[PDB]
Amino acid sequence: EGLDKEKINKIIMEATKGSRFYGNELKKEKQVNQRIENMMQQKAQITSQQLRKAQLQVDRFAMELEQSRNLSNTIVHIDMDAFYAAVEMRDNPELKDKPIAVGSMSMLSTSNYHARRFGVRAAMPGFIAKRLCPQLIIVPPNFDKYRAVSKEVKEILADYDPNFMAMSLDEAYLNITKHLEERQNWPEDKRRYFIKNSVVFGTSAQEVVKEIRFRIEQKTTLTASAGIAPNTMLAKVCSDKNKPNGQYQILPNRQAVMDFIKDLPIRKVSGIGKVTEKMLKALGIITCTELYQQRALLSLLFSETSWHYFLHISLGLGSTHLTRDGERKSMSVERTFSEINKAEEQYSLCQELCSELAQDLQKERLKGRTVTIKLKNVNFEVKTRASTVSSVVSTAEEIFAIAKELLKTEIDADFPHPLRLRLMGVRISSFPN
DNA sequence: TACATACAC
DNA sequence: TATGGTGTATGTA
Ligand SMILES: Nc1ccn([C@H]2C[C@H](O)[C@@H](COP(=O)(O)NP(=O)(O)OP(=O)(O)O)O2)c(=O)n1
Ligand SMILES: [Mg+2]
Ligand SMILES: [Mg+2]
Ligand SMILES: [Mg+2]
Repeated sequence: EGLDKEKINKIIMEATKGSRFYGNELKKEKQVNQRIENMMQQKAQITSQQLRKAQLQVDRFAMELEQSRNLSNTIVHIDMDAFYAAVEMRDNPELKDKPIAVGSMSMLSTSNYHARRFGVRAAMPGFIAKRLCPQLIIVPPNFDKYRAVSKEVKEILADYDPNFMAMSLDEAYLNITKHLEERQNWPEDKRRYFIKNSVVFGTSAQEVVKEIRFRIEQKTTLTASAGIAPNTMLAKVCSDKNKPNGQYQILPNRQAVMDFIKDLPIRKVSGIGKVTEKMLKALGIITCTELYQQRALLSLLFSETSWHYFLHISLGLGSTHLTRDGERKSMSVERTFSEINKAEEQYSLCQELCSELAQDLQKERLKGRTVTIKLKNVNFEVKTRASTVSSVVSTAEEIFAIAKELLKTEIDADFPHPLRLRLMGVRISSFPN
């Protein structure tokens, strides 16, 4: 079963239009459309002489990148399929051959592929999703299970790269280069696994990943998809290609890299989001070769780091070694609620959040100098207000002391109107080096 | 240092 | 009735 690609957007708009949420989404779209219009004003003021001057600067840098292109590493991205929903499907048979999503009626974490055919997706509210699919089954989340399932897969992955990078519970990057070296001359004993009556996997990168996905399915009863490529950026993209329950390899030769990139929409790259797509689209840029073609223009319209990034993407480049993410930069907590307008209640809720945050800091023995409150009113508009201090702070009292005054300032500023808020949050940052 | 925006899960 | 939460990067002032 399923729905129509056009029936869907009609039901969403019909369900969402008029809400305070939609009002804020319009306010954001206008703010983006204006930011596009400003970029187009600059494109008109760009001279053919400037374009030539930049083109010569870009290609000089592009040659520096191209000559340092590293194809000697083998990078695997593993990504669980419909992760949360797959777990709930695994442990309740009644949800076999049925559309489901994990979450509440207010919000969904994810949805299984059956339900995806109706247009129900991650980050969608349940009440909207039920309009799209009345038979939809919303099952409450069990994060503790998901963490436990994750732990099972992370244990398998550690055989192939002990320094693998877990991006989240369902997701990881592996550098299997060093494993492939050792494995080249392994006996069938060291790469044989029994079915839950046994099987052997080859010496190749494709085979190594078939073993990983198999061992995962055997240990957890859940499928994963995987991507294989000479860098992280490519690997991530490939893992999505034959999803669910499939692989893809970009072989480690320059030509194959380029063939894959040629007509690849830039959205699919990790870091190109909804906005960057819409901005670049207005410059006629959709695919990665179009992104290469316009590289000069981009070096005049965007900041150094952004066009440097776009160039890496346009040449099929990316990170080839996994850096153990070291010290953290911020710790935070925030919560949504039904409207709170009484000041005394807002101080109480601030104090609560500061306590929870101090508790989380205690766990990692951390102290910081910057305390930042986050306030979101009933029309979904967001303010952050910060304050940095000489001496590091950490206790619930110390953090609350600072956040109290920031919140006071904001209540005082709108006076005599009360703050009609729907979410508050507190963040700490500026830990010592 | 302060604030907003964009992005990822 | 209803649109969640944590963390990093970065552009600007
Ligand atoms: N916005 C989001 C995105 C994901 N998640 C959770 C639910 C997902 O199952 C899990 C992993 O994210 P994900 O890999 O992007 N999606 P999911 O594994 O469900 O489907 P696939 O597209 O990978 O098959 O994080 C969330 O709670 N909020
Ligand atoms: Mg996934
Ligand atoms: Mg994921
Ligand atoms: Mg993207």
